[PDB]
Amino acid sequence: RLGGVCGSVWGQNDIAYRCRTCENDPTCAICVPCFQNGDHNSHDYSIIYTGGGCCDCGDETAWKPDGFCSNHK
Amino acid sequence: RLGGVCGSVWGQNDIAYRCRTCENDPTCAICVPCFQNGDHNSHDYSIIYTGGGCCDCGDETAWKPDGFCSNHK
Ligand SMILES: [Zn+2]
Ligand SMILES: [Zn+2]
Ligand SMILES: [Zn+2]
Ligand SMILES: [Zn+2]
Ligand SMILES: [Zn+2]
Ligand SMILES: [Zn+2]
Repeated sequence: RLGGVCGSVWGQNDIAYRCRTCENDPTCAICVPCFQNGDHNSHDYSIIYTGGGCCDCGDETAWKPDGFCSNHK
Repeated sequence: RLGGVCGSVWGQNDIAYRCRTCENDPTCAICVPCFQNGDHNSHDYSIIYTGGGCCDCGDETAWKPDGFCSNHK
């Protein structure tokens, strides 16, 4: 749609997605809804336990733009 | 062909198409190539300046499927 940066904050034991294909570095991660509203088919992704943090979807300095979801472009 | 969701991101002054017949709501839009590879003949469409955003072609939650292009079905 006509045009963000994902807020979402995780608590200590909240899950998220790591995507080794899209991440800017290994400490990056995106929340589950952003993972599911993007395209990671051939990608080397994994569910992780975050230990806390915030979703990088929409932040070109933390995540490759081709890995952004529908709502953060 | 045997079987997507359009990536395309617009910058601030990039043009796209609005189609009032196909849009899920007034903030939806599709890129020019997807507009031209679909069927909008009787439709109430307009060229717009996007202010940024991403193409909704292929996203049934942002665009009516009969307005999808050749490559996003
Ligand atoms: Zn997110
Ligand atoms: Zn997102
Ligand atoms: Zn990915
Ligand atoms: Zn498109
Ligand atoms: Zn399309
Ligand atoms: Zn249309």
